[PDB]
Amino acid sequence: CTASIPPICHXRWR
Repeated sequence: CTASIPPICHXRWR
């Protein structure tokens, strides 16, 4: 997951 706003998660957990 990134620090995007809102945050994003393309895995567990990137």
